[PDB]
Amino acid sequence: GGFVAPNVQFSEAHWQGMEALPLSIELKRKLKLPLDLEGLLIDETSLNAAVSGLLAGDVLVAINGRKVKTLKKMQKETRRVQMDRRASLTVYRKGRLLTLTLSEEKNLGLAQVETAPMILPGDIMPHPYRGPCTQCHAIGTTGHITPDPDGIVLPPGPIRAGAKMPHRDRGPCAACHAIIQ
Amino acid sequence: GGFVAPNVQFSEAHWQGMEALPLSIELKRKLKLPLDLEGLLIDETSLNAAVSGLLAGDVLVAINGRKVKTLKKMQKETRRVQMDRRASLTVYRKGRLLTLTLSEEKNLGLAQVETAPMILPGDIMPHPYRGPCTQCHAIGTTGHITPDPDGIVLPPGPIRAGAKMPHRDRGPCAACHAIIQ
Ligand code: HEC
Ligand code: HEC
Ligand code: HEC
Ligand code: HEC
Repeated sequence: GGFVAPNVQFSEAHWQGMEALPLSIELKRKLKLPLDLEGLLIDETSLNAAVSGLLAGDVLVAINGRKVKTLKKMQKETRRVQMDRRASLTVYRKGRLLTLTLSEEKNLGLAQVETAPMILPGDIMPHPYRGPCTQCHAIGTTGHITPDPDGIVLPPGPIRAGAKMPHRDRGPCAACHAIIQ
Repeated sequence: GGFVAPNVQFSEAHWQGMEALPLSIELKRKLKLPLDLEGLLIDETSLNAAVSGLLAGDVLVAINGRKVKTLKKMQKETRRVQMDRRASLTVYRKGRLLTLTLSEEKNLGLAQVETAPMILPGDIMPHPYRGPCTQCHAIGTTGHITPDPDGIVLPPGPIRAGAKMPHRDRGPCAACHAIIQ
Protein backbone atom coordinates (compact mmCIF):
# COMPACT_ATOMS: atom_id res chain seq x y z
CA GLY A 1 0.00 0.00 0.00
CA GLY A 2 2.18 2.80 -1.35
CA PHE A 3 1.49 4.34 -4.79
CA VAL A 4 3.61 7.46 -5.39
CA ALA A 5 3.30 9.89 -8.35
CA PRO A 6 6.37 10.64 -10.57
CA ASN A 7 6.45 14.22 -9.13
CA VAL A 8 5.76 14.25 -5.30
CA GLN A 9 7.05 17.70 -4.28
CA PHE A 10 8.42 18.88 -0.91
CA SER A 11 5.95 20.11 1.74
CA GLU A 12 8.55 21.24 4.28
CA ALA A 13 12.18 21.57 5.37
CA HIS A 14 13.62 21.56 8.91
CA TRP A 15 16.88 23.39 9.53
CA GLN A 16 18.57 24.25 12.78
CA GLY A 17 15.14 24.41 14.42
CA MET A 18 12.95 26.18 11.83
CA GLU A 19 10.23 24.30 9.83
CA ALA A 20 10.10 25.82 6.31
CA LEU A 21 7.16 25.56 3.91
CA PRO A 22 6.42 26.88 0.39
CA LEU A 23 4.65 30.23 0.59
CA SER A 24 1.44 29.58 -1.37
CA ILE A 25 -1.43 31.93 -2.34
CA GLU A 26 -3.47 30.00 0.17
CA LEU A 27 -1.01 31.08 2.91
CA LYS A 28 -0.35 34.55 1.48
CA ARG A 29 -4.02 35.50 1.65
CA LYS A 30 -4.49 33.58 4.96
CA LEU A 31 -1.75 35.62 6.67
CA LYS A 32 -2.57 38.83 4.75
CA LEU A 33 0.95 38.99 3.18
CA PRO A 34 1.83 40.76 -0.12
CA LEU A 35 1.18 38.42 -3.08
CA ASP A 36 4.33 39.48 -4.96
CA LEU A 37 6.43 38.20 -2.06
CA GLU A 38 8.63 35.24 -2.99
CA GLY A 39 10.38 33.13 -0.34
CA LEU A 40 9.70 30.43 2.27
CA LEU A 41 7.36 30.71 5.22
CA ILE A 42 8.68 29.87 8.63
CA ASP A 43 5.97 28.60 10.85
CA GLU A 44 7.82 26.88 13.70
CA THR A 45 11.09 28.02 15.30
CA SER A 46 12.91 26.40 18.22
CA LEU A 47 16.45 25.92 19.48
CA ASN A 48 19.11 27.50 17.20
CA ALA A 49 16.84 29.25 14.77
CA ALA A 50 14.75 30.84 17.47
CA VAL A 51 17.93 31.88 19.15
CA SER A 52 19.16 33.70 16.11
CA GLY A 53 16.10 36.03 16.42
CA LEU A 54 13.87 34.11 13.96
CA LEU A 55 10.13 34.15 14.89
CA ALA A 56 7.16 32.31 13.37
CA GLY A 57 5.24 34.06 10.60
CA ASP A 58 8.55 35.13 9.19
CA VAL A 59 9.34 34.47 5.51
CA LEU A 60 12.75 33.21 4.56
CA VAL A 61 13.83 35.21 1.52
CA ALA A 62 17.52 34.37 1.38
CA ILE A 63 20.61 32.78 2.89
CA ASN A 64 24.07 34.29 2.63
CA GLY A 65 22.62 36.64 0.02
CA ARG A 66 21.34 33.90 -2.31
CA LYS A 67 17.63 33.96 -2.90
CA VAL A 68 15.52 31.01 -1.72
CA LYS A 69 12.03 30.92 -3.24
CA THR A 70 11.56 27.15 -3.18
CA LEU A 71 12.42 24.31 -0.95
CA LYS A 72 14.56 22.64 -3.65
CA LYS A 73 16.54 25.88 -3.88
CA MET A 74 16.76 26.32 -0.08
CA GLN A 75 18.17 22.75 0.33
CA LYS A 76 20.77 23.21 -2.52
CA GLU A 77 21.75 26.20 -0.45
CA THR A 78 22.11 24.48 2.91
CA ARG A 79 24.22 21.85 1.21
CA ARG A 80 26.56 24.65 0.06
CA VAL A 81 27.26 25.96 3.56
CA GLN A 82 26.44 22.79 5.46
CA MET A 83 29.84 22.60 7.06
CA ASP A 84 29.83 26.23 8.18
CA ARG A 85 28.91 27.26 11.70
CA ARG A 86 27.22 30.47 10.56
CA ALA A 87 25.10 31.56 7.61
CA SER A 88 23.20 34.75 7.04
CA LEU A 89 19.38 35.00 7.21
CA THR A 90 17.52 37.52 5.07
CA VAL A 91 13.97 37.58 6.38
CA TYR A 92 10.70 39.40 5.67
CA ARG A 93 8.82 40.55 8.80
CA LYS A 94 6.04 43.19 8.90
CA GLY A 95 7.38 44.76 5.70
CA ARG A 96 10.92 45.06 6.94
CA LEU A 97 13.75 43.05 5.50
CA LEU A 98 15.62 42.04 8.66
CA THR A 99 18.93 40.21 8.83
CA LEU A 100 19.96 37.40 11.18
CA THR A 101 22.86 35.05 11.85
CA LEU A 102 22.07 31.36 12.36
CA SER A 103 24.62 29.42 14.53
CA GLU A 104 25.89 25.96 15.67
CA GLU A 105 29.06 25.03 17.52
CA LYS A 106 29.71 21.85 15.55
CA ASN A 107 28.27 22.65 12.07
CA LEU A 108 24.94 23.76 10.58
CA GLY A 109 24.28 20.78 8.32
CA LEU A 110 21.84 19.97 5.56
CA ALA A 111 18.18 21.03 5.88
CA GLN A 112 16.06 17.85 5.53
CA VAL A 113 12.91 17.78 3.46
CA GLU A 114 9.50 16.16 3.85
CA THR A 115 6.53 15.49 1.51
CA ALA A 116 2.86 15.52 2.48
CA PRO A 117 2.10 12.36 4.48
CA MET A 118 0.85 9.31 2.65
CA ILE A 119 -2.95 9.26 2.63
CA LEU A 120 -5.74 6.75 2.08
CA PRO A 121 -7.85 6.50 -1.06
CA GLY A 122 -11.03 7.35 0.90
CA ASP A 123 -9.40 10.09 3.03
CA ILE A 124 -10.88 13.52 3.60
CA MET A 125 -9.22 16.74 2.51
CA PRO A 126 -8.81 18.90 5.65
CA HIS A 127 -7.73 21.96 3.66
CA PRO A 128 -8.90 24.02 0.66
CA TYR A 129 -8.45 22.47 -2.76
CA ARG A 130 -4.83 22.68 -3.97
CA GLY A 131 -4.75 20.50 -7.10
CA PRO A 132 -4.89 16.79 -7.97
CA CYS A 133 -4.04 14.68 -4.84
CA THR A 134 -1.20 12.46 -6.19
CA GLN A 135 0.70 15.78 -6.67
CA CYS A 136 1.54 16.08 -2.99
CA HIS A 137 0.39 12.82 -1.35
CA ALA A 138 1.37 9.26 -1.68
CA ILE A 139 -1.73 7.00 -1.82
CA GLY A 140 -1.82 3.89 0.34
CA THR A 141 -1.50 2.53 3.89
CA THR A 142 2.30 2.13 4.50
CA GLY A 143 4.38 5.05 5.77
CA HIS A 144 1.46 4.47 8.20
CA ILE A 145 1.75 4.04 11.95
CA THR A 146 -1.96 3.49 11.99
CA PRO A 147 -3.95 3.54 14.08
CA ASP A 148 -2.13 6.81 15.07
CA PRO A 149 -0.57 6.40 18.60
CA ASP A 150 -2.24 9.60 19.87
CA GLY A 151 -5.68 7.98 19.34
CA ILE A 152 -4.89 4.95 21.48
CA VAL A 153 -6.02 5.16 25.08
CA LEU A 154 -4.14 3.45 27.90
CA PRO A 155 -6.04 1.67 30.69
CA PRO A 156 -4.90 3.72 33.72
CA GLY A 157 -3.77 0.53 35.31
CA PRO A 158 -4.06 -1.27 38.72
CA ILE A 159 -3.36 0.50 41.98
CA ARG A 160 -2.90 -1.01 45.45
CA ALA A 161 -5.58 -0.02 47.99
CA GLY A 162 -4.59 3.29 49.64
CA ALA A 163 -2.43 4.18 46.67
CA LYS A 164 -1.41 7.82 46.64
CA MET A 165 -3.15 10.21 44.29
CA PRO A 166 -0.68 11.56 41.73
CA HIS A 167 -3.43 13.40 39.83
CA ARG A 168 -6.32 15.73 40.61
CA ASP A 169 -9.58 14.46 42.10
CA ARG A 170 -11.22 12.67 39.21
CA GLY A 171 -13.76 10.53 41.08
CA PRO A 172 -14.10 7.12 42.82
CA CYS A 173 -10.87 5.17 42.43
CA ALA A 174 -12.92 2.24 41.22
CA ALA A 175 -14.29 3.83 38.07
CA CYS A 176 -10.96 3.83 36.16
CA HIS A 177 -8.50 1.70 38.08
CA ALA A 178 -8.49 -1.97 38.85
CA ILE A 179 -7.91 -1.99 42.60
CA ILE A 180 -5.79 -4.62 44.42
CA GLN A 181 -8.02 -5.73 47.39
CA GLY B 1 6.48 35.74 25.06
CA GLY B 2 9.08 32.97 25.13
CA PHE B 3 10.23 31.44 28.44
CA VAL B 4 12.40 28.35 27.89
CA ALA B 5 13.65 25.93 30.60
CA PRO B 6 17.43 25.23 30.97
CA ASN B 7 16.83 21.64 29.67
CA VAL B 8 14.30 21.59 26.71
CA GLN B 9 14.95 18.15 25.17
CA PHE B 10 14.47 16.98 21.55
CA SER B 11 11.02 15.71 20.50
CA GLU B 12 12.01 14.60 17.00
CA ALA B 13 14.61 14.32 14.23
CA HIS B 14 14.08 14.33 10.45
CA TRP B 15 16.62 12.54 8.27
CA GLN B 16 16.46 11.70 4.61
CA GLY B 17 12.67 11.49 4.90
CA MET B 18 12.10 9.70 8.24
CA GLU B 19 10.72 11.54 11.34
CA ALA B 20 12.40 10.03 14.44
CA LEU B 21 11.05 10.27 18.00
CA PRO B 22 12.19 8.95 21.41
CA LEU B 23 10.60 5.58 22.11
CA SER B 24 8.80 6.20 25.42
CA ILE B 25 6.83 3.80 27.69
CA GLU B 26 3.79 5.70 26.54
CA LEU B 27 4.56 4.65 22.94
CA LYS B 28 5.89 1.19 23.84
CA ARG B 29 2.64 0.18 25.52
CA LYS B 30 0.55 2.09 22.90
CA LEU B 31 2.09 0.08 20.04
CA LYS B 32 2.38 -3.13 22.10
CA LEU B 33 6.22 -3.25 21.70
CA PRO B 34 8.66 -4.99 24.10
CA LEU B 35 9.54 -2.64 27.00
CA ASP B 36 13.23 -3.65 27.04
CA LEU B 37 13.58 -2.36 23.48
CA GLU B 38 15.91 0.64 23.20
CA GLY B 39 16.07 2.76 20.04
CA LEU B 40 14.14 5.43 18.13
CA LEU B 41 10.64 5.11 16.75
CA ILE B 42 10.06 5.96 13.14
CA ASP B 43 6.58 7.19 12.58
CA GLU B 44 6.74 8.92 9.19
CA THR B 45 8.78 7.82 6.16
CA SER B 46 8.87 9.45 2.73
CA LEU B 47 11.30 9.97 -0.13
CA ASN B 48 14.76 8.43 0.50
CA ALA B 49 14.04 6.67 3.74
CA ALA B 50 10.89 5.04 2.44
CA VAL B 51 12.82 4.03 -0.62
CA SER B 52 15.43 2.24 1.40
CA GLY B 53 12.66 -0.13 2.65
CA LEU B 54 11.93 1.77 5.90
CA LEU B 55 8.24 1.67 6.98
CA ALA B 56 6.40 3.48 9.78
CA GLY B 57 6.15 1.72 13.14
CA ASP B 58 9.73 0.70 12.69
CA VAL B 59 12.25 1.38 15.49
CA LEU B 60 15.67 2.68 14.61
CA VAL B 61 18.14 0.71 16.69
CA ALA B 62 21.40 1.60 14.96
CA ILE B 63 23.30 3.22 12.12
CA ASN B 64 26.44 1.76 10.59
CA GLY B 65 26.52 -0.59 13.57
CA ARG B 66 26.55 2.13 16.24
CA LYS B 67 23.63 2.03 18.62
CA VAL B 68 21.18 4.95 18.66
CA LYS B 69 18.92 4.99 21.73
CA THR B 70 18.44 8.76 21.92
CA LEU B 71 18.02 11.60 19.57
CA LYS B 72 21.21 13.31 20.84
CA LYS B 73 23.08 10.10 20.04
CA MET B 74 21.37 9.65 16.64
CA GLN B 75 22.34 13.23 15.59
CA LYS B 76 26.02 12.82 16.75
CA GLU B 77 25.87 9.83 14.46
CA THR B 78 24.47 11.55 11.37
CA ARG B 79 27.12 14.21 11.79
CA ARG B 80 29.76 11.45 11.61
CA VAL B 81 28.62 10.13 8.22
CA GLN B 82 26.92 13.28 7.00
CA MET B 83 29.06 13.52 3.92
CA ASP B 84 28.54 9.88 2.93
CA ARG B 85 25.99 8.83 0.35
CA ARG B 86 25.14 5.60 2.17
CA ALA B 87 24.80 4.49 5.78
CA SER B 88 23.48 1.28 7.22
CA LEU B 89 20.10 0.98 8.98
CA THR B 90 19.60 -1.56 11.76
CA VAL B 91 15.87 -1.67 12.40
CA TYR B 92 13.41 -3.53 14.65
CA ARG B 93 10.24 -4.72 12.87
CA LYS B 94 7.82 -7.39 14.17
CA GLY B 95 10.59 -8.94 16.27
CA ARG B 96 13.05 -9.19 13.42
CA LEU B 97 16.19 -7.15 13.25
CA LEU B 98 16.21 -6.12 9.59
CA THR B 99 18.96 -4.24 7.78
CA LEU B 100 18.64 -1.43 5.25
CA THR B 101 20.78 0.96 3.22
CA LEU B 102 19.80 4.63 3.19
CA SER B 103 20.89 6.60 0.04
CA GLU B 104 21.37 10.07 -1.57
CA GLU B 105 23.17 11.04 -4.76
CA LYS B 106 24.68 14.24 -3.37
CA ASN B 107 25.19 13.42 0.37
CA LEU B 108 23.07 12.27 3.32
CA GLY B 109 23.59 15.26 5.61
CA LEU B 110 22.85 16.05 9.23
CA ALA B 111 19.54 14.93 10.79
CA GLN B 112 17.84 18.09 12.16
CA VAL B 113 16.15 18.12 15.53
CA GLU B 114 12.98 19.69 16.91
CA THR B 115 11.58 20.33 20.42
CA ALA B 116 7.92 20.26 21.42
CA PRO B 117 6.21 23.39 20.08
CA MET B 118 6.01 26.44 22.31
CA ILE B 119 2.73 26.44 24.23
CA LEU B 120 0.56 28.92 26.11
CA PRO B 121 0.30 29.15 29.88
CA GLY B 122 -3.41 28.24 29.78
CA ASP B 123 -3.04 25.52 27.11
CA ILE B 124 -4.56 22.07 27.35
CA MET B 125 -2.54 18.87 27.45
CA PRO B 126 -3.72 16.71 24.51
CA HIS B 127 -1.76 13.67 25.69
CA PRO B 128 -1.24 11.61 28.86
CA TYR B 129 0.85 13.17 31.61
CA ARG B 130 4.59 13.02 30.83
CA GLY B 131 6.20 15.21 33.51
CA PRO B 132 6.46 18.92 34.34
CA CYS B 133 5.61 21.03 31.22
CA THR B 134 8.71 23.29 30.97
CA GLN B 135 10.64 20.00 30.42
CA CYS B 136 9.52 19.70 26.82
CA HIS B 137 7.66 22.93 25.98
CA ALA B 138 8.63 26.51 25.79
CA ILE B 139 5.99 28.73 27.48
CA GLY B 140 4.79 31.83 25.66
CA THR B 141 3.27 33.18 22.44
CA THR B 142 6.24 33.63 20.01
CA GLY B 143 7.44 30.73 17.86
CA HIS B 144 3.70 31.26 17.21
CA ILE B 145 2.06 31.69 13.83
CA THR B 146 -1.18 32.18 15.65
CA PRO B 147 -3.94 32.10 14.84
CA ASP B 148 -2.83 28.86 13.06
CA PRO B 149 -3.25 29.27 9.22
CA ASP B 150 -5.29 26.04 8.96
CA GLY B 151 -8.02 27.62 11.14
CA ILE B 152 -8.45 30.65 8.90
CA VAL B 153 -11.23 30.42 6.36
CA LEU B 154 -11.04 32.14 2.98
CA PRO B 155 -14.11 33.89 1.53
CA PRO B 156 -14.60 31.84 -1.68
CA GLY B 157 -14.47 35.04 -3.62
CA PRO B 158 -16.45 36.83 -6.40
CA ILE B 159 -17.46 35.06 -9.59
CA ARG B 160 -18.82 36.56 -12.82
CA ALA B 161 -22.40 35.52 -13.67
CA GLY B 162 -22.33 32.22 -15.61
CA ALA B 163 -18.96 31.36 -14.13
CA LYS B 164 -18.01 27.75 -14.63
CA MET B 165 -18.31 25.34 -11.73
CA PRO B 166 -14.87 24.03 -10.75
CA HIS B 167 -16.27 22.16 -7.73
CA ARG B 168 -19.13 19.79 -6.97
CA ASP B 169 -22.72 21.01 -6.62
CA ARG B 170 -22.71 22.79 -3.30
CA GLY B 171 -25.88 24.89 -3.63
CA PRO B 172 -27.08 28.29 -4.96
CA CYS B 173 -24.12 30.28 -6.23
CA ALA B 174 -25.33 33.19 -4.14
CA ALA B 175 -24.91 31.59 -0.74
CA CYS B 176 -21.08 31.64 -0.76
CA HIS B 177 -19.94 33.80 -3.64
CA ALA B 178 -20.36 37.47 -4.30
CA ILE B 179 -21.74 37.48 -7.83
CA ILE B 180 -20.84 40.13 -10.46
CA GLN B 181 -24.29 41.20 -11.91
C1 HEC C 1 -7.19 16.02 -2.92
C2 HEC C 1 -8.41 15.21 -3.31
C3 HEC C 1 -6.54 15.90 -1.60
C4 HEC C 1 -6.89 15.01 -0.50
C5 HEC C 1 -7.97 13.95 -0.38
C6 HEC C 1 -5.87 15.40 0.50
N1 HEC C 1 -5.01 16.37 0.10
FE1 HEC C 1 -3.50 17.26 1.24
N2 HEC C 1 -1.94 18.12 2.39
C7 HEC C 1 -0.89 18.84 1.97
C8 HEC C 1 0.03 19.38 2.99
C9 HEC C 1 1.27 20.19 2.79
C10 HEC C 1 -0.58 18.93 4.23
C11 HEC C 1 -0.15 19.19 5.66
C12 HEC C 1 -1.15 20.27 6.19
C13 HEC C 1 -1.06 21.69 5.58
O1 HEC C 1 0.00 22.37 5.63
O2 HEC C 1 -2.05 22.24 5.05
C14 HEC C 1 -1.79 18.18 3.73
C15 HEC C 1 -2.75 17.49 4.60
C16 HEC C 1 -3.73 16.45 4.19
C17 HEC C 1 -4.39 15.56 5.19
C18 HEC C 1 -4.10 15.50 6.67
C19 HEC C 1 -2.96 14.47 6.64
C20 HEC C 1 -2.53 14.05 8.02
O3 HEC C 1 -1.53 13.30 8.13
O4 HEC C 1 -3.21 14.47 8.98
C21 HEC C 1 -5.29 14.73 4.37
C22 HEC C 1 -6.23 13.63 4.81
C23 HEC C 1 -5.06 15.27 3.01
N3 HEC C 1 -4.16 16.25 2.94
C24 HEC C 1 -5.77 14.76 1.83
C25 HEC C 1 -0.69 19.04 0.54
C26 HEC C 1 -1.65 18.91 -0.56
C27 HEC C 1 -1.38 19.49 -1.86
C28 HEC C 1 -0.15 20.28 -2.14
C29 HEC C 1 -0.06 21.34 -3.27
C30 HEC C 1 -2.55 19.12 -2.68
C31 HEC C 1 -2.85 19.44 -4.11
C32 HEC C 1 -3.36 18.33 -1.70
N4 HEC C 1 -2.79 18.23 -0.47
C33 HEC C 1 -4.70 17.73 -1.99
C34 HEC C 1 -5.39 16.70 -1.16
C1 HEC D 1 1.94 19.64 31.13
C2 HEC D 1 1.06 20.43 32.09
C3 HEC D 1 1.84 19.76 29.67
C4 HEC D 1 0.97 20.65 28.89
C5 HEC D 1 -0.04 21.69 29.33
C6 HEC D 1 1.35 20.26 27.51
N1 HEC D 1 2.31 19.31 27.42
FE1 HEC D 1 3.06 18.43 25.67
N2 HEC D 1 3.84 17.59 23.90
C7 HEC D 1 4.97 16.89 23.74
C8 HEC D 1 5.26 16.36 22.38
C9 HEC D 1 6.45 15.56 21.94
C10 HEC D 1 4.10 16.80 21.62
C11 HEC D 1 3.76 16.53 20.16
C12 HEC D 1 2.65 15.44 20.20
C13 HEC D 1 3.05 14.02 20.68
O1 HEC D 1 3.95 13.35 20.11
O2 HEC D 1 2.47 13.46 21.64
C14 HEC D 1 3.30 17.53 22.67
C15 HEC D 1 2.03 18.21 22.40
C16 HEC D 1 1.37 19.23 23.24
C17 HEC D 1 0.29 20.11 22.71
C18 HEC D 1 -0.20 20.17 21.29
C19 HEC D 1 0.78 21.22 20.74
C20 HEC D 1 0.45 21.63 19.34
O3 HEC D 1 1.26 22.39 18.74
O4 HEC D 1 -0.61 21.20 18.84
C21 HEC D 1 -0.09 20.93 23.88
C22 HEC D 1 -1.14 22.01 23.97
C23 HEC D 1 0.79 20.40 24.94
N3 HEC D 1 1.63 19.43 24.54
C24 HEC D 1 0.76 20.90 26.31
C25 HEC D 1 5.87 16.70 24.87
C26 HEC D 1 5.58 16.81 26.30
C27 HEC D 1 6.47 16.24 27.29
C28 HEC D 1 7.69 15.47 26.92
C29 HEC D 1 8.35 14.42 27.84
C30 HEC D 1 5.87 16.60 28.59
C31 HEC D 1 6.33 16.28 29.97
C32 HEC D 1 4.67 17.37 28.15
N4 HEC D 1 4.54 17.48 26.80
C33 HEC D 1 3.65 17.96 29.07
C34 HEC D 1 2.62 18.98 28.70
C1 HEC E 1 -10.49 8.26 35.45
C2 HEC E 1 -11.78 9.11 35.39
C3 HEC E 1 -9.74 8.16 36.73
C4 HEC E 1 -10.20 8.31 38.10
C5 HEC E 1 -11.58 8.60 38.63
C6 HEC E 1 -8.94 8.08 38.85
N1 HEC E 1 -7.85 7.82 38.10
FE1 HEC E 1 -5.88 7.51 38.72
N2 HEC E 1 -5.21 7.55 36.70
C7 HEC E 1 -5.94 7.61 35.57
C8 HEC E 1 -5.17 7.64 34.30
C9 HEC E 1 -5.63 7.68 32.88
C10 HEC E 1 -3.78 7.60 34.74
C11 HEC E 1 -2.56 7.64 33.85
C12 HEC E 1 -1.74 8.92 34.13
C13 HEC E 1 -2.41 10.28 33.86
O1 HEC E 1 -2.14 10.95 32.81
O2 HEC E 1 -3.22 10.74 34.70
C14 HEC E 1 -3.93 7.55 36.22
C15 HEC E 1 -2.76 7.53 37.11
C16 HEC E 1 -2.76 7.14 38.53
C17 HEC E 1 -1.50 6.78 39.20
C18 HEC E 1 -0.12 6.72 38.58
C19 HEC E 1 -0.11 5.46 37.70
C20 HEC E 1 1.24 4.78 37.54
O3 HEC E 1 2.31 5.45 37.35
O4 HEC E 1 1.22 3.52 37.61
C21 HEC E 1 -1.95 6.44 40.57
C22 HEC E 1 -1.09 5.97 41.75
C23 HEC E 1 -3.44 6.68 40.50
N3 HEC E 1 -3.89 7.08 39.30
C24 HEC E 1 -4.39 6.50 41.62
C25 HEC E 1 -5.79 6.96 41.74
C26 HEC E 1 -6.53 6.98 43.02
C27 HEC E 1 -6.01 6.59 44.37
C28 HEC E 1 -7.85 7.49 42.59
C29 HEC E 1 -9.13 7.83 43.31
C30 HEC E 1 -9.22 8.39 44.79
C31 HEC E 1 -7.72 7.66 41.14
N4 HEC E 1 -6.52 7.34 40.68
C32 HEC E 1 -8.83 8.17 40.31
C33 HEC E 1 -7.42 7.63 35.63
C34 HEC E 1 -8.29 7.86 36.83
C1 HEC F 1 -20.25 27.23 -0.39
C2 HEC F 1 -21.32 26.36 0.31
C3 HEC F 1 -20.24 27.33 -1.87
C4 HEC F 1 -21.33 27.17 -2.83
C5 HEC F 1 -22.78 26.86 -2.60
C6 HEC F 1 -20.61 27.41 -4.11
N1 HEC F 1 -19.30 27.69 -4.00
FE1 HEC F 1 -17.91 28.02 -5.53
N2 HEC F 1 -16.32 28.00 -4.11
C7 HEC F 1 -16.39 27.93 -2.77
C8 HEC F 1 -15.08 27.92 -2.06
C9 HEC F 1 -14.77 27.87 -0.60
C10 HEC F 1 -14.10 27.97 -3.13
C11 HEC F 1 -12.60 27.95 -2.97
C12 HEC F 1 -12.01 26.68 -3.63
C13 HEC F 1 -12.44 25.31 -3.06
O1 HEC F 1 -11.67 24.65 -2.30
O2 HEC F 1 -13.56 24.84 -3.40
C14 HEC F 1 -14.97 28.02 -4.34
C15 HEC F 1 -14.40 28.05 -5.70
C16 HEC F 1 -15.12 28.43 -6.92
C17 HEC F 1 -14.37 28.81 -8.14
C18 HEC F 1 -12.87 28.88 -8.29
C19 HEC F 1 -12.44 30.15 -7.53
C20 HEC F 1 -11.20 30.85 -8.07
O3 HEC F 1 -10.17 30.19 -8.44
O4 HEC F 1 -11.26 32.10 -8.11
C21 HEC F 1 -15.45 29.14 -9.10
C22 HEC F 1 -15.31 29.61 -10.55
C23 HEC F 1 -16.71 28.88 -8.29
N3 HEC F 1 -16.49 28.48 -7.03
C24 HEC F 1 -18.09 29.04 -8.78
C25 HEC F 1 -19.35 28.56 -8.18
C26 HEC F 1 -20.64 28.53 -8.92
C27 HEC F 1 -20.87 28.92 -10.35
C28 HEC F 1 -21.56 28.00 -7.89
C29 HEC F 1 -23.02 27.65 -7.87
C30 HEC F 1 -23.83 27.08 -9.11
C31 HEC F 1 -20.72 27.84 -6.70
N4 HEC F 1 -19.45 28.17 -6.90
C32 HEC F 1 -21.25 27.32 -5.43
C33 HEC F 1 -17.69 27.90 -2.08
C34 HEC F 1 -19.05 27.64 -2.68
